[PDB]
Amino acid sequence: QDSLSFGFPTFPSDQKNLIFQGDAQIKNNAVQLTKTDSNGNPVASTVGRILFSAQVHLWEKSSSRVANFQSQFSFSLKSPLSNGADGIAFFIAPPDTTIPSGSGGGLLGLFAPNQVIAVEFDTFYAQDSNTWDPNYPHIGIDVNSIRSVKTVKWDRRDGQSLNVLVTFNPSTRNLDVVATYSDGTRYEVSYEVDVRSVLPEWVRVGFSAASGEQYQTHTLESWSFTSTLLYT
Amino acid sequence: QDSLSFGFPTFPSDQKNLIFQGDAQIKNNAVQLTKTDSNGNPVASTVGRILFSAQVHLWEKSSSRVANFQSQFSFSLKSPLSNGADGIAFFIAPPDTTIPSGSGGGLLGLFAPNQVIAVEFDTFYTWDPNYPHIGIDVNSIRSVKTVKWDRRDGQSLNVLVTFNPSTRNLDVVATYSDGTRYEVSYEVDVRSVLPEWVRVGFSAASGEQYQTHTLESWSFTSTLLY
Repeated sequence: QDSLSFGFPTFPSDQKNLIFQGDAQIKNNAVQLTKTDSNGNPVASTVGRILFSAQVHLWEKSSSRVANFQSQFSFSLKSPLSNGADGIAFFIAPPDTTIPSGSGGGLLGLFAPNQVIAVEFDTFYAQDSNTWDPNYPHIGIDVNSIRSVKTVKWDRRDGQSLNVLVTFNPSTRNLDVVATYSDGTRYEVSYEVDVRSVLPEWVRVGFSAASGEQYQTHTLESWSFTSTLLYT
Repeated sequence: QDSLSFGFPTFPSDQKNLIFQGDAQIKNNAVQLTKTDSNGNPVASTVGRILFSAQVHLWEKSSSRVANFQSQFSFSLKSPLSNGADGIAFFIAPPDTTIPSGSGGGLLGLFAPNQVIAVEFDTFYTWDPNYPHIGIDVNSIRSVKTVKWDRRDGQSLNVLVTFNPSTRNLDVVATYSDGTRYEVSYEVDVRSVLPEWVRVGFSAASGEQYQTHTLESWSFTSTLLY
């Protein structure tokens, strides 16, 4: 299909179109990307991801078309600890994508110790950070093997839902990210990216999260997506 | 998802989200449900179907909701014979649905010699056997309602099938390019015949009499409503 749209206001336990990888599973009408115990509390050393089952036609060389797409979602991070980790990311990758071996902790279940475009919301500490202040969480745009090619300072709020809208306009090639907390606190980050230079024509979209020794829940509460091929 | 929509203006050969069953395959940027030879001519004794890969949440008991959905598509039938057969149908069925054994010919690859709702366009000989007809099927009851239809070799028929959960009315409107129109509607509580989650698609077949069943385009939308 040239166009595909879907919306999950919530995530009831009886899902059919989500591909669960790692520890990801549905609990309390939401997707718990990382493992939680019987009390709903996060546990260490866990990685999980979800992908929508239907493949998305991101671009088509034969018709010189590229898709205009938008992904809207909300998540919340909760941790009994003071420094929850490591983060959650929205990503776009080849259809057969699976959790790389050893991609735990700061690797978010997306990178090995590749073809991908992702937007990560990190809360982990990386002393050697080269594109963001390591002393504070950050939102970063990833392109292929370059993580956080563009970033913006962000604030972690335990138990608070962050509403995010990620949009891509093939005419300008701008990948825009706008995230807001319920009080209106806003974070913005944008970057120019020709999707044809980093991803195959057909891809799958979804989310990934992980926790190493430091942990927190990565609860995906809602998600809507739309894509349409446009000449170009 | 509560809502799901997809659109196929055409069907290029690089399909990823279609479940092909039987002889169904892509040719000339369209889905040839029934088998064609090297010259593109239809052949006898063939059955084929396609289903979209993503499942549709048609209704949900817990929230007392039923989906409002629409299915728009265009197809054309061509045959060297003057009595092309047997027909093409749009259908809704359980996700694991497969071609029933012995469902060729007039069975359209949908019925065995039962959870399903279909709209069939029959051209072979509850209706006037003298001419083709469009029929609505509910479970094991075929043609619970029908309307006389005219087959036109090589001409595209544009169809819109809609379901309104408030009235439980399943509406069908088909038109040829000259404006000729056919319509048929029937009340059906989808909860009484189908499971909560289903797959949607098309099916077609030809027995000794044959014709192409070319699905040219298809768009679909569904949203659960209170």
